[PDB]
Amino acid sequence: LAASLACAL
Repeated sequence: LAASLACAL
């Protein structure tokens, strides 16, 4: 989840 947020942004 954490990495997906960073990736998205």
